[PDB]
Amino acid sequence: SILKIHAREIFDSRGNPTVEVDLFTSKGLFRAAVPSGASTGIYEALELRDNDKTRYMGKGVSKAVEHINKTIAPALVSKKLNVTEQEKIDKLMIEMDGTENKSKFGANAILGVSLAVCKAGAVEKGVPLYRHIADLAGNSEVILPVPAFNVINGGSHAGNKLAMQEFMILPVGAANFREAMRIGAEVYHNLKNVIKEKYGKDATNVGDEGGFAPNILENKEGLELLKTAIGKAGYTDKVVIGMDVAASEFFRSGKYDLDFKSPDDPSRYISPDQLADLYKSFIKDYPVVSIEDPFDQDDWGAWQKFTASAGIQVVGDDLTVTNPKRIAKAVNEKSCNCLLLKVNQIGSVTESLQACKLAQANGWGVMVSHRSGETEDTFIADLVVGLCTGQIKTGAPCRSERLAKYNQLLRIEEELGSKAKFAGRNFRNPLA
Amino acid sequence: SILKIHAREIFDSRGNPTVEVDLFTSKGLFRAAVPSGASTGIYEALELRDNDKTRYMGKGVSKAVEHINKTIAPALVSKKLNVTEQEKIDKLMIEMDGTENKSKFGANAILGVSLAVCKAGAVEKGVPLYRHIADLAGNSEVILPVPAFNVINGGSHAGNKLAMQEFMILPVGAANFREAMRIGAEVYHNLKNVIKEKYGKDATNVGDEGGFAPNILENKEGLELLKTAIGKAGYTDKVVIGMDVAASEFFRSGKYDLDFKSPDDPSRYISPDQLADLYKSFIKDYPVVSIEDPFDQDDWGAWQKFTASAGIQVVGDDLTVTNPKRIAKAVNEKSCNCLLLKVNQIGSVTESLQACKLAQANGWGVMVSHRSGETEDTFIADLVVGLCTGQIKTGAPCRSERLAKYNQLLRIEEELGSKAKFAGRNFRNPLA
Ligand SMILES: [Mg+2]
Ligand SMILES: [Mg+2]
Ligand SMILES: [Mg+2]
Ligand SMILES: [Mg+2]
Repeated sequence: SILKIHAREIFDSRGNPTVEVDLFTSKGLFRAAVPSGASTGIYEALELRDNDKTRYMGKGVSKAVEHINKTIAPALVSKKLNVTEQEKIDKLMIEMDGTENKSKFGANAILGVSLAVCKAGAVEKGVPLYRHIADLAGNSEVILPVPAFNVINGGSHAGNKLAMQEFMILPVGAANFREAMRIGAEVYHNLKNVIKEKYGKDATNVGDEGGFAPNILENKEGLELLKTAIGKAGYTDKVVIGMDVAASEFFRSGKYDLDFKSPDDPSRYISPDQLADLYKSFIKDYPVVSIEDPFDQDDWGAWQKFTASAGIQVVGDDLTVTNPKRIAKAVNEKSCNCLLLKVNQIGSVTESLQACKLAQANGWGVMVSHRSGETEDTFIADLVVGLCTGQIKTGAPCRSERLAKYNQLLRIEEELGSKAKFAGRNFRNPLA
Repeated sequence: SILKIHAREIFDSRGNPTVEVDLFTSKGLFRAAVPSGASTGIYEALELRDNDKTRYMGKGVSKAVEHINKTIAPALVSKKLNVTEQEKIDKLMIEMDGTENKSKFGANAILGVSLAVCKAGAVEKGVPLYRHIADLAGNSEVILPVPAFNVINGGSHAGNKLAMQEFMILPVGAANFREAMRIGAEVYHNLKNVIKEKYGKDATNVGDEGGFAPNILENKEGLELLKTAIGKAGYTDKVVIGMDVAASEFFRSGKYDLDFKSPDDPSRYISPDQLADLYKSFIKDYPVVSIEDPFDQDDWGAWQKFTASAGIQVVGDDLTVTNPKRIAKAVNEKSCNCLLLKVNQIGSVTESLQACKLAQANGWGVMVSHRSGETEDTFIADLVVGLCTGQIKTGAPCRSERLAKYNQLLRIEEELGSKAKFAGRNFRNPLA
């Protein structure tokens, strides 16, 4: 039923080239774009870049776009495969590439087509995208997730000293998704005043994901700022905190550098035990219920040890790279208890759904996520609703590559009407 | 032909509520959202806010949304008007409001419907949106504009002392629009390095429009940084500079405060002649070919005098507020020679086309513009192409509420194919 496929190079939220794909069926035009991370784990599927230093400093994706236009498209159009057959189409592309990490076509090439196919399939079935995703995942129910707003940005997403990547607020106590958005927005604007009053205007600019970028070095101060803003907005009893440390970014041959954005000096590196002690104090002093990538993507011993004594949600991101094989190892070792789901870390809609079901079958929570490099595409909004994970992180309530997702979730809630369910306090596992 | 209209509150790029409208015809659903400025001139049509300080700091727009749902929608649905009749529909709404500045419904309520009607009209005719706009404007030819990227932010859009609002680069020398995008992005990325090297990473976070927000005070330094980035990127031959002073933001009882973000002190204020000479020095030392709002919105004397002696494009923004009545006075006094076109400053597509035509008929250039508070809506991309103005400013190539428009422009150029035209160095008057 695929009449035509055409790919093109567009710009992501950081001004870098990325892949966009147009797919046509008798039902019309279906478009999707591909996100790109900044703190990408070594095990992520290959994001194929041109590496032509004269063009976009080597970041062009004309090669990936060409693999689609010259190879994937003609093949998919010939096979006359129906758009509702996501798995068959994804497997075909995976077989055509033939590599473990999608290094021939590029995961960005295959995902772009994979996403466009998924949207087309939904329309073909005459049902909303989230309902289509739900059918593909075998879910009867659908639910609105608690949003996790990254309101203070650090690490590789901002020009400050702050080593840890993301400081998030989750309105688990909200009555529904629209109130969750209200809480998120009001806390964010109050936080702007709190930071301005304490650090000045120069501290109120934003990072890649829309969070403020005060030039502080202390991660604890970031948490204190959140606590103050939450209090000022009056939602202390409805908001908990989440963090993405992105520890692989400051891993230094066994130790960790919490001041990695300053000229290198080994005298300040700390051990994973010392790093864990810091997390323990955070959990003690603030309502931190979730920590993502607390250690390096392959520092397996530290992960197991911390999760065993933590009491909270521990999210694997670079550890698991939305990859069934890495996830399975993590489940067996009890490395963590939550999967960060990033479709472009594995490269296809089908594999992403398999990663999600694998995590869930093992009792893990799943948090759907954007990449620091986003586009106006809103696929993940329907994805998290259809997969019923109950949690999604897709930015601070600032910069439209983030609001496009939150806005779409508002539209999904409205469409669901009075029967719309919201994860709320059951965000870790809206099932049970 | 309008079957249903339903409005809702969504979020803009700053995380503030704004209006979104869904409009249905037998051809389907058409959706549009409304932008919101920060440095808004006093003569702009009313952007209606709820002013309930307990909700979104007083910035909700539920009243505007209600004006559409309980008043405008049923009126339009009853009249059974054809969506291609833009002028009749806009006029009906203007008449229903009955006020000079659309303060009964709010310009945001009227514009939301106006835009959605326009999008439905194009599909009704089975023609691309820019073509429909071309038709409504009475244009046969269509052309890609030169993009003006606000790559360094100041004034009310950034956290720094920098008083002047926007520092833009225009790749007038590009071969086509896509190369214009490539040049814009490459210079932007080179600039991040130039700033980082001189002021450190903390100076590379971004303001509301995606431009870097360095901690500097001197506007000349802003220009100097752009020049360095342009040279470093190797495009000194293809890039010129534009500025948006937004002088109305620092107008102080007759004089001007170039440090208005620091604690007040009249002793630092300068006179309009001093400000005019400062611009002239800028025009002398840098490739500045365009300056927007060099003086206060009602400092008519200074405008006329400067426009007559500067030798460059002088853009009226808060001076004209996309208002034919203000524009008429400006043409008669030769207050400026270019119109900044902001649909939300007047409130309807029709008045916007009228304002554009009035300016163009008088030899004025016209630069289509976004607002500092944007959404994922891409209407102005088709608008500038359909109006053949030859120039558009819709942000730095950072933050998707900006790239959504640029990406759409890339899709239009692609769709136009071999017969695509680009204003290039003739941006001020693309159709000779
Ligand atoms: Mg990461
Ligand atoms: Mg991460
Ligand atoms: Mg302004
Ligand atoms: Mg302006």
